[PDB]
Amino acid sequence: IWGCSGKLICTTA
Repeated sequence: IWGCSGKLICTTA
């Protein structure tokens, strides 16, 4: 149970 650099990176351009 993670949001992350590890689970799935937060794509924000």
